[PDB]
Amino acid sequence: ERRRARREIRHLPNLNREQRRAFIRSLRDDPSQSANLLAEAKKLNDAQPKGTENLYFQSMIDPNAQLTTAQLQTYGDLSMMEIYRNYHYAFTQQLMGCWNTTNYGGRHTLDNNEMSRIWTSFYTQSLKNIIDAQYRTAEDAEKVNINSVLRIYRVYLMSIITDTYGDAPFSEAGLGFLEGKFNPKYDKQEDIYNAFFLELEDAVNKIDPTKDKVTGDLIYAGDVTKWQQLANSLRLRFAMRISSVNPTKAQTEFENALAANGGVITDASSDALIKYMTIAFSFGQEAYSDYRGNSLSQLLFGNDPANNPSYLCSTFFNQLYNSGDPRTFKISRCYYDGLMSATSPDNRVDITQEMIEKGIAFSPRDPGAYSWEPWPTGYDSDICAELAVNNPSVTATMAREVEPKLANNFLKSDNPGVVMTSAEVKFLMAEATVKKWNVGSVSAEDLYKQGVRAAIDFLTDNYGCTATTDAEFDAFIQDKGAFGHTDNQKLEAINTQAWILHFTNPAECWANVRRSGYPKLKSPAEYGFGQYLTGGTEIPVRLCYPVLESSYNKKSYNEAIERMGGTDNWHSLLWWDTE
Amino acid sequence: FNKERRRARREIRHLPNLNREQRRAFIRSLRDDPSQSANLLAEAKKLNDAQPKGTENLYFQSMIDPNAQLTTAQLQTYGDLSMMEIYRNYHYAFTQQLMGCWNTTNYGGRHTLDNNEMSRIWTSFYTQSLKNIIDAQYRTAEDAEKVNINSVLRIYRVYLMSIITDTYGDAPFSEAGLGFLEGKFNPKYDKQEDIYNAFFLELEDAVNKIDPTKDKVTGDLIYAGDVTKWQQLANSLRLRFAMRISSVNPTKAQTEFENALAANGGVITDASSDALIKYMTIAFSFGQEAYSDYRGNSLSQLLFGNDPANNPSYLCSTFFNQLYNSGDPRTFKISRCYYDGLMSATSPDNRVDITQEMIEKGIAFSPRDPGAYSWEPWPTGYDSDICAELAVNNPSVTATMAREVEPKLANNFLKSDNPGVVMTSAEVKFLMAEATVKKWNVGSVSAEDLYKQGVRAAIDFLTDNYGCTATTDAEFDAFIQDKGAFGHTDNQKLEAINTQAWILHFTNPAECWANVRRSGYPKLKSPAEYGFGQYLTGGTEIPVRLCYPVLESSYNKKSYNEAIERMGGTDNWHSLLWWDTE
Repeated sequence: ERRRARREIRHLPNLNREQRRAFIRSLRDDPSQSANLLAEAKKLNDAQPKGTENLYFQSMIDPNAQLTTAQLQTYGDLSMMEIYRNYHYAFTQQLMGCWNTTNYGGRHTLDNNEMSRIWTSFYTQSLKNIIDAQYRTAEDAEKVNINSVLRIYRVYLMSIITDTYGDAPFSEAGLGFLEGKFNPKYDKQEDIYNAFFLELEDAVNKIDPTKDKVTGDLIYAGDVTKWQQLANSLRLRFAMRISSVNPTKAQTEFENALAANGGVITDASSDALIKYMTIAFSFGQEAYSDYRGNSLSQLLFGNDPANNPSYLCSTFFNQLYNSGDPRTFKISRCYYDGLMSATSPDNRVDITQEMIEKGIAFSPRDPGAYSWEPWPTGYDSDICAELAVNNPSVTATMAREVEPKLANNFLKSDNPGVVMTSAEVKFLMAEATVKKWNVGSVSAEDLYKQGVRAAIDFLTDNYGCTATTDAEFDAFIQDKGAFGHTDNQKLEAINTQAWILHFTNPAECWANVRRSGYPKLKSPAEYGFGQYLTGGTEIPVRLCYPVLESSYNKKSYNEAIERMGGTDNWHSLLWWDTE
Repeated sequence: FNKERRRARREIRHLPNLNREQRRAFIRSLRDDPSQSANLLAEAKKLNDAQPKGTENLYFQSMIDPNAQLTTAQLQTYGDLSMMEIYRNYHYAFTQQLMGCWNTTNYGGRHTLDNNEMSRIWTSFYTQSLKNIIDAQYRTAEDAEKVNINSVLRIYRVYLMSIITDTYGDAPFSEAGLGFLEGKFNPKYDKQEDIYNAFFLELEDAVNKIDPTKDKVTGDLIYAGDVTKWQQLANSLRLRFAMRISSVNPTKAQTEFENALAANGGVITDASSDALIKYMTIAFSFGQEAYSDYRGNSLSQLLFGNDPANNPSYLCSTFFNQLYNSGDPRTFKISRCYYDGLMSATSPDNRVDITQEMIEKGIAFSPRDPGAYSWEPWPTGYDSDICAELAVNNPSVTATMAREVEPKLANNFLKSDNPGVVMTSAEVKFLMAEATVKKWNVGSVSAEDLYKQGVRAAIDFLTDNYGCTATTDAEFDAFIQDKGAFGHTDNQKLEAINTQAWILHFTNPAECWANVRRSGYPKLKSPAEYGFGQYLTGGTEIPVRLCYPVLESSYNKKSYNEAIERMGGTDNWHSLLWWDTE
């Protein structure tokens, strides 16, 4: 029955290759559905008469160009990036004060449309296109590289979805075009993570530099050996992610990845960074269909950049400042923005050094706080007094300017899109070593210090920040940057430093904070804003599914929320988030 | 040709990093506004500097070619599920063809201003198809080996822009799509009068530039690339727009109309040249993936409904009574009364047709007055023998009909593979009939014969494209000789013509609303006159346009302010469009 059905599907004249491969894979995965799958395939065949402009001969965007589009969308999609400014950067307590960040994430405002942005953007565009391109190139010896790269990036995009929402479509995602199935079930997160390891393992073993050239790669320019390092490093990320919920599997998967073909990312020259270019910052209509620039950087600059810049949260600024971290004023500056352009961070007046010379206190925003509440004590700026002689609109008394802001280096359209770094690999190795897994002979303390060093150099290499010297590094690492002398101290140190590193990777930052428990963040209620937390006191640990799904993918959604006790609650812990 | 302009053009032709469509756009902007030469030159240099190695980012991998951009634009026209909501929400209520469905009554039927619902054509076209078409047009412009795809793109650009301006009025056109091309994300809103001037010029030039010995058009879902039929479409659009402006500028309208009839290729004279976008059968879904799938007719999906059991497409009384009371043979081709208790959620299968039962028992049909919900007012029902027998074997079936006595849109119009109507030969006949009544020099056929030909073509249009039962010659003759007749005075003839065009445009809600507004026919009354005045939060008169997205006020403020100043300082959906005059 199964073999008869496969032959008939191979011989349907009007299916395209990705449709055929999808049906054949579904036959393998679920042989009982042979009769059903065969009938759906015939229906699809009958509906697609010859010479299909009306389908596929149009926007015959090839698999490599889907890779390009998917990489661009990851940080280039201006509608999707709103989720990070609204929610993630507040939940990780790194930014606070901008109206958007304080209102939504800082004060626990449930807003289903704002929460839906990752779901909507990926399942309508890049994850759907990657899945179609993966099936187009599947089981084809002459395309194993583009196929493997697509499989790796499919896993990466899916990891953002499941780490945001929990159970979600994966195995059945994208099957409307491929099989006429528009109502995908939500795979269990545990099964999704199982599939991650299997996919990454297989992709690593199918890559073969003698086969097809990967032409649309904005991360590694087609270097498939680096793609194996990325895949194996992602296995380490996902192995560490499940280390609380399934310690035994976690250790096995972590050790398997270290021994796999290609190795992992051991050095910054194999960092996985999406390349973006310089385009104008616009919030007009046409900008929402241009993914060529980093739109996260655009948003952190702001649609209201003079009055709602990216102010830093006190949790993050004080960690940096009070520890003597050399990145404190690489990541943040105090600026007077009275002469700043409306569309770019030009003509800002850096008052950071003046504040330091005069001993003025920096006033970062507590979780829950707006820039105007509490209103900070300022000071008289000599720099701005001198500016005011030829620029009469300039004031010389600073007020909210003493609230640290994201530095200009992180407000550039050509800022990279961070996927994964060697610094993270070090931190994952350091934590695997503290947990006593078999990961080599290198000590956890040497790996930690290598990670901190890599994370500092990361800002110098990719964002133009001032270098840190060996002596500056040694002063920091030998004092408040030190590793610690208990296991809990060492885990705190490692994951407090990963948190700093992941500032430019908000999806991973939020995942590792929730997974590791570090740093130990307090609810805005503890800072006095508890009366404002309409969506509950505790910092949300996931986001809710779109209302759309509850009405138009009802059976699948109902299955998912019944696994959580019958409700879709953003205080409900994800499967891998355990004590 | 002015000193600053020519110096700037030369420097731009020399900038090494602009691609071809970017260079052509800057050149065209210099022609259109020579005073901006210094500005344009500076934005060109900025753009050049930002594109050093570029290529892959720019275009060179994701290179959807110009023919594919045509296909995508045609698919989006009716396949974009988010955009099609605007027609069910507003147009079909404003034209009083559908009423009763919650969406149609709440938004259009009760004049609810909702920015997000009004924005859908604006956002869909300016982020996707109009932007893509403009970029493809510039990429193929002034190139002798691509004059056919270029001319087709210019024609479809005009068509998409005509939907936008007939919806919102003044709108970006000449400066639209220049974010990628020039770094210009703040386009001015061209005056509608100027937009319509550019329509006639563009369509004329496109018709004259087409040359069958040059490039093959390969992604065309309307005519499979037949460039002579594209000329007929372009010339028929010239007739449409000529008649559109026949009240505001009668002299230009007459000249443009007569010119189009004599242009190369002629107009659409026969149904075999009807301009119809081909859609395929896909499943009806409102899930995530369905919103990026343009292969099916999403208007038909919406008229079936996201809530099809409780909110199907109920007919408005103005439309149903026009059909029923005139003896129109299409009355029960366009509408039926259906019991939907056993109907699937994703397809109109297994409906119980109770129309004949209602007629045999003398049950009054209860179509929805403007303003009414299916449940308000509640209709007079009856005991169905058909459903009583069904209910013995299916306890979920009701034997008592209630809102089932309200006529619904027939299944023929609820199919994924319904065509996307751009323009028909039947409309050309109605335009010819009206141009003859106005005494223009358009041929030797009498206005009455042209009218009768339009009515015949509009009826056969349903047979040919929607599988409706054919109408016989005898049925046609009985209709046309009685209540379907042409009339004796000019006003009677204009009323008959545009009342019949209104019926024809049922499956073309953009054109339907435009011609109702332009012609004044049929004479529609506000929902206030049917007793729903207290619900008309957006004002008592039927809106005559839709408002701009509010975010244009934040991110395109200068241009938006210029446009609303021409309406007195406010974005007024009671403010008549330039071509809508007494």
